[PDB]
Amino acid sequence: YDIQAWKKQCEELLNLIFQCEDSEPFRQPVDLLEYPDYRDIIDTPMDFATVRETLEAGNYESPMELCKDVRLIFSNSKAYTPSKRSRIYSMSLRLSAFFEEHISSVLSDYKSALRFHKR
Ligand SMILES: C[C@H](O)c1cnn(C2CCCC2)c1
Repeated sequence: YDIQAWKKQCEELLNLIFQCEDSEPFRQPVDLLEYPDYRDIIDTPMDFATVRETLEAGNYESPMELCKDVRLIFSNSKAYTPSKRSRIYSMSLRLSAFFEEHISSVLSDYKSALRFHKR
């Protein structure tokens, strides 16, 4: 029932994501010199360094907010992909599966702790 435990759990999960080779295209903001029309398709760019910085700055109130930003990394990749003949979207799908598998208990424990706090 520790209401703050999610933060270190998210830091550790981000460390695992950064070691994973599948995170390579998503570790830093998309380079507009490489993808000049990126902002014509994507309204809100997101990447794992921005998520980590937001977490470390104390600018996430809950793991649900962090989840929403990580999911935006994957939705942006899906929206920008021209087709399955894209290694980057395929990497996003595997990385998304890995993230969802690990974030499930973080969200459940946090929501349970908050329900206990407000009992
Ligand atoms: C074409 C490819 O599927 C794709 C999707 N999004 N992107 C961005 C995010 C990662 C670096 C560039 C490339």
